[PDB]
Amino acid sequence: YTRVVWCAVGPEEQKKCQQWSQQSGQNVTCATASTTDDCIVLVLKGEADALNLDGGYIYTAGKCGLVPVLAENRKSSKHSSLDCVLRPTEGYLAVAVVKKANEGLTWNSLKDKKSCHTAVDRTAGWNIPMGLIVNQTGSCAFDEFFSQSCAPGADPKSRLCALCAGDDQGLDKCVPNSKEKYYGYTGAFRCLAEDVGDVAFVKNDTVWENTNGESTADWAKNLKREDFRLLCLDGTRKPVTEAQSCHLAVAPNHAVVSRSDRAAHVEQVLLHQQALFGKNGKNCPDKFCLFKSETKNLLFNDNTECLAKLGGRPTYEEYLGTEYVTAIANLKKCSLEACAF
Ligand SMILES: *[C@@H]1O[C@H](CO)[C@@H](O[C@@H]2O[C@H](CO)[C@@H](O[C@@H]3O[C@H](CO)[C@@H](O[C@H]4O[C@H](CO)[C@@H](O[C@H]5O[C@H](CO)[C@@H](O[C@H]6O[C@H](CO)[C@@H](O)[C@H](O)[C@@H]6O)[C@H](O)[C@@H]5O)[C@H](O)[C@@H]4O)[C@H](O)[C@@H]3O)[C@H](O)[C@H]2NC(C)=O)[C@H](O)[C@H]1NC(C)=O
Ligand SMILES: *[C@@H]1O[C@H](CO)[C@@H](O[C@@H]2O[C@H](CO)[C@@H](O[C@@H]3O[C@H](CO)[C@@H](O)[C@H](O)[C@@H]3O)[C@H](O)[C@H]2NC(C)=O)[C@H](O)[C@H]1NC(C)=O
Ligand SMILES: *[C@@H]1O[C@H](CO)[C@@H](O)[C@H](O)[C@H]1NC(C)=O
Ligand SMILES: OC[C@H]1O[C@@H](O)[C@@H](O)[C@@H](O)[C@@H]1O
Ligand SMILES: [Fe+3]
Ligand SMILES: [Zn+2]
Ligand SMILES: [Zn+2]
Repeated sequence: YTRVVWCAVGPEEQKKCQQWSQQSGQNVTCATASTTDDCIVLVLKGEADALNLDGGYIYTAGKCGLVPVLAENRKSSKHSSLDCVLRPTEGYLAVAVVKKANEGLTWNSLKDKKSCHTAVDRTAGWNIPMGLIVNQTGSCAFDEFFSQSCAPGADPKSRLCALCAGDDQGLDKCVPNSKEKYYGYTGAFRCLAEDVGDVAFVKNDTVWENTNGESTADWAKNLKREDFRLLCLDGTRKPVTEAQSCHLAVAPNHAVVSRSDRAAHVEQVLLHQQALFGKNGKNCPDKFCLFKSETKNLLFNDNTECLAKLGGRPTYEEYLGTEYVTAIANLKKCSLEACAF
């Protein structure tokens, strides 16, 4: 009864959740799903209590009645005096990244190039870029803009999946979990880094966390920030240090969602779990760090300082903000009220 059930997406997050469970003395327990969507369903059904979601997915969840509870918060210079849990959430930047070596490639020369997406329905990896591409294009046939792509979640036999690779064996191609080589913020960036795609739609933080020896993963080891560039909307290319004047949009933080009739009990049990396994907990270094998964963003983004109270009891539209909610609406008519389930 004072026990939360977490939904994990893919085998790798189940292994992280079970590990969390053991350390929690069953205060927390796990359910597994092959995708975020089924995870949401499990939550509607009541078979699981919560998960942490990217904005794009929250939108979905919110039509189905789920509610944002706590948000991911990361480090900052502004607001310093404030404790992380109470500090407001700053947001994150969706940027388009390309190889410097790849000269002359601008936002305007994107037609027919190869693209790398975090996964379909996500904010930075999908909703923003295609939103804009649709708008500028007048067409809804965004499935034809890029000659080939890796957009996890799309029809595997489509070209949107042409660039995805599956796991060790090439099984599970294009599934939207971390089983797919190019899935998620990291996969997407790995996709470009290895020159599979010409372009990767990921957040700003991702370029910085995988270059200049920040990641140590064999494909990330030798990567150098200066070999990358950002695509601006004025069709101009800037270094990755100019994110603030060359981004596609600022996204709302990933956050934990739950059923409204459970939000209270999830919030409660969670803040206490963060006291223990969070950035500065009784047991982080030593036994288990909720926000570490080694460059993999499992359960939570790896750069999370803490999970923050929301303050102002946000309904999801409010949490996502009117700007973003519209950009999502206009995109969805291509392919306005429901529970997609
Ligand atoms: C775009 O997104 C990026 C990514 O989030 C933002 O860059 C981060 O922004 C914050 C605040 O602006 C930076 O501020 C610092 O926060 C640091 C903690 O991350 C603190 O810095 C200490 O520790 C850092 C690493 O954790 C490290 O940062 C830098 O320095 C070295 C080399 O210069 C590198 O990291 C090394 O240290 C770690 C130790 O944990 C080690 O494991 C590694 O092997 C490296 O040897 C790294 O390249 C990085 O450049 C410093 O060593 C420092 O001692 C500090 O408290 C400070 O407040 C933060 O550093 C940025 N993160 C990164 C990866 O650099 C950026 O804000 C965004 N920009 C826009 C426009 O939005
Ligand atoms: C794709 O194209 C659509 C069609 O225009 C874009 O929608 C438009 O976006 C702006 C800002 O989000 C809306 O303006 C707002 O209107 C209210 C009053 O209605 C105003 O008070 C606010 O301050 C704000 O300016 C505009 O109304 C809106 N139109 C529609 C139909 O929603 C959409 O944003 C584009 N998508 C992307 C990804 O850019
Ligand atoms: C299990 O939850 C109860 C309620 O707070 C608490 O006494 C106990 O510390 C929890 N176990 C752990 C290790 O968090
Ligand atoms: O999610 C909190 C906050 O995120 C910002 O980026 C905006 O979208 C706001 O409208 C919203 O309230
Ligand atoms: Fe995201
Ligand atoms: Zn801006
Ligand atoms: Zn309100």
